[PDB]
Amino acid sequence: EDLDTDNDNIPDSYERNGYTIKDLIAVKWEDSFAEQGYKKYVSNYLESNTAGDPYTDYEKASGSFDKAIKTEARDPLVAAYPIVGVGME
Amino acid sequence: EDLDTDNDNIPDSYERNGYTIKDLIAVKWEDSFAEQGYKKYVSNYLESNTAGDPYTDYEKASGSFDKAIKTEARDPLVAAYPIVGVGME
Ligand SMILES: [Ca+2]
Ligand SMILES: [Ca+2]
Ligand SMILES: [Ca+2]
Ligand SMILES: [Ca+2]
Repeated sequence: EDLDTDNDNIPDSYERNGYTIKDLIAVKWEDSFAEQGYKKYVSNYLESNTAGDPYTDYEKASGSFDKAIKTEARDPLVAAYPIVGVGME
Repeated sequence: EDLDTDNDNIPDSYERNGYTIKDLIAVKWEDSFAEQGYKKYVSNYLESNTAGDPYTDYEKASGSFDKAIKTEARDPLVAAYPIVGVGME
């Protein structure tokens, strides 16, 4: 309902069932939201960083991190992580 | 009961007899919990770090540390301790 355990801005049941971010707040997910371009997010309600990256579930879902991070890292289940490598010429 | 001497988050009489961590809260151990995959933990109620590693009994038991640590270092009786060596080729 409104209980928060991992102490982010997303309640327990919202993460357990499904939520989306609009106007910088978390709301329950409804299937009619998809055709507006919204996305369905599920996270871990006992952890503040589900993926393990420095950014928390709220920051990732609401896109409050560095704006250069790819949009496919916004869902909490995908980690924001670089794969930098070196090649010789 | 509810006394806490070493000032971790685990009560005095729980560490003496046995406890398990669920929902980030220490509870008494019942033998019916074993088939669910839970484990029985016993610690030292006069020390905040039974093994001597940097992580306390509560952090070790609840798995609230670096997620790269092996799961066999979660009971508060096995030290989280690396063994690093060098070999020449
Ligand atoms: Ca939460
Ligand atoms: Ca979470
Ligand atoms: Ca204690
Ligand atoms: Ca202790």
